[PDB]
Amino acid sequence: SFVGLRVVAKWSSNGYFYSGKITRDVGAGKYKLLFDDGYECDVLGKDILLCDPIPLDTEVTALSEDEYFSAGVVKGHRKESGELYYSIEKEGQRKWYKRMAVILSLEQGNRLREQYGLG
Amino acid sequence: SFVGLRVVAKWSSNGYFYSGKITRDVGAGKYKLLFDDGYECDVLGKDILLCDPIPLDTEVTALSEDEYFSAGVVKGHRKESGELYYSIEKEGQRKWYKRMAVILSLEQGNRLREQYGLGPYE
Ligand SMILES: CCCC(=O)c1ccc(N2CCN(CC)CC2)c(F)c1
Ligand SMILES: CCCC(=O)c1ccc(N2CCN(CC)CC2)c(F)c1
Repeated sequence: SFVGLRVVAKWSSNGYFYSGKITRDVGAGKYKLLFDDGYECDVLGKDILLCDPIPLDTEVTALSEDEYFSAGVVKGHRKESGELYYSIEKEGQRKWYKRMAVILSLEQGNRLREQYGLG
Repeated sequence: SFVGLRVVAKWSSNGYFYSGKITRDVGAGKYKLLFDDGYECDVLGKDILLCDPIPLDTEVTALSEDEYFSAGVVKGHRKESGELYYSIEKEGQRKWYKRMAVILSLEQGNRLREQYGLGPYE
């Protein structure tokens, strides 16, 4: 099944896609998610990307203390104490971001559906 | 030490206060905060509430697929497998929320500063 797999899944409240894992196959195209931000809810399979890690050169939306969710490009990956960080380039400068600080806008997630969508 | 203590701290980027733990004294009256949502950053001690659990009868803000950042009042606490859940009352009805799903609006957190503030300058 898809239970236990890492995904980037749309939260329909605002349309962005967020990293997490599928915890249950509910049936009829519905899955239960545990997002990395701790949120738990059901998400439809058509809005789940089976994409992990987010690939190098993907356009993403990333949070830091100086940037409230602005666009950047993935230029690296690092695991430290089992946790994934992304190196994201914005206006020619790079910083490391925790997995939960890297999301996809609706347009950015849509770009990945054909290749990575469940479905 | 404050390292390891559970707190509820204002995040200046959007004004709400969120649950987490102090992980480091970074000096300058600031502490590193690992929020329960997984985010890490430095926060002024003056903006940290030493408040755990969030007390009964506190007005809070809850998030679920049925409650969109809605105001409610803490009417219960439950610990199961070491995890804390809150029972929040709104319009006479109560639902259980996990810890990350209960936050404080700017006003809701501001209310608690005098009583629960870390108080780095006392
Ligand atoms: C109005 C309160 C502050 C605010 O703007 C806000 C808080 C939490 C949010 N969530 C991220 C997605 N996650 C689910 C993956 C749930 C929590 C969010 F989208 C916005
Ligand atoms: C751009 C869409 C909005 C959104 O996805 C979002 C995600 C995480 C947020 N934060 C909540 C507080 N947390 C602890 C301080 C940091 C993360 C938030 F306020 C909003």
